Amino acid sequence: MKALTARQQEVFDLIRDHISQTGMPPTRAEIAQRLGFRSPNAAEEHLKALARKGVIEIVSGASRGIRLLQEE
Repeated sequence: MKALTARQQEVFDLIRDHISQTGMPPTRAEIAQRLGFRSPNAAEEHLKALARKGVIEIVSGASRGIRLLQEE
């Protein structure tokens, strides 16, 4: 079940692409640099809506720590 809007679906793919092309999961400023979000306050809104749907787990403490629940 990948039932997502196109801007949320590209934020989910940036979790997989920063792991596969470097090694670490992305911050809200790294989400803003590839997609074009005007500040980290707009990049966090799709990141928390993906967790409310049940597809990604964000750690409360370390800024680069996002485990994907759906897909892998």
